[PDB]
Amino acid sequence: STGSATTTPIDSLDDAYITPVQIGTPAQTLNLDFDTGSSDLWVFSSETTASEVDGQTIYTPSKSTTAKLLSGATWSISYGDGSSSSGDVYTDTVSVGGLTVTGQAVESAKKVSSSFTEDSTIDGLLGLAFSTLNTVSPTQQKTFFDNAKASLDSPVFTADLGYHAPGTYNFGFIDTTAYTGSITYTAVSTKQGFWEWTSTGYAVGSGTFKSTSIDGIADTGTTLLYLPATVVSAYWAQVSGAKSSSSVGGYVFPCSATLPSFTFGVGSARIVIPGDYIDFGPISTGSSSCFGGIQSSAGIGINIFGDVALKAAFVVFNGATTPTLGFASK
Repeated sequence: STGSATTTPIDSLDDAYITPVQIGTPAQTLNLDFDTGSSDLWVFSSETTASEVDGQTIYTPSKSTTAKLLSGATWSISYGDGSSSSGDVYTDTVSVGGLTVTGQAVESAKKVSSSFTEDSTIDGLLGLAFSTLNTVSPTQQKTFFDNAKASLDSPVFTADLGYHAPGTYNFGFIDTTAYTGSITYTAVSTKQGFWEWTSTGYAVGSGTFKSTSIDGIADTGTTLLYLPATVVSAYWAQVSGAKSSSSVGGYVFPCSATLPSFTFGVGSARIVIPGDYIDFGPISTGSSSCFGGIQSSAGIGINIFGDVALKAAFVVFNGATTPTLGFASK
């Protein structure tokens, strides 16, 4: 089997991407944030504290003839921004782009933090990291991909995120028309539960390539590109007036700037992030200070190849017995 679904930016900055997901019988379609950096499929639901729901579409298990309470199971998760959610668990039928999994754990939120409530466009998350990170207790649950894998034509999914435009998540096949040149594959460590890999270096603008190993995660659920302070300083030094602002919480730059590109290495191959991808717009409405899309990972504990990086590539998440990652230009 295969599946193919379009993923759409939630706003004009590509702060996140939403993908429609069918849950239950009859189908209830929710728009979920596909997150290769976590491993829980959780939704706003009829059980979510009413004051914490503001415009989201909810899953109502009592209206699904295939929903079953997973008795005793609870979940609770925190994210990279200090946002969180928790609740109980159902199993139900879940379909993405024509690919159906029966008995998928659907984690129903009883509580969500303000950041989730405030974002009307995201109805929940669909985790695509390794199932070892799944938070369901006392019986850990599998991701949608893990459940689908054996049935897929090939045990892979691909992320093809757009810049200020829709893109695609495919399951079970590689669309050879969706990228240019060849796909370069690189080793993955699953030891921390992430799609963790090692970039071979970087360049800033038309500058020379610096060969240096940068361990990090391929994370569709993080907006920005988080890299070591040395690398990030080298980038922003090429932008007149750019500075790190403790008050704002990262590098800012004059909105009048033209940003240089940023290149990262995948083995001997190179992925070029155009400068425009690195602009996250005014820090507050009407400001002439703009927020940077490349930020320091210092104090996170890991480097994160988030949407800024991934959207410059066609990315293969190869879930074969020994997982790997593939990157192609597009």
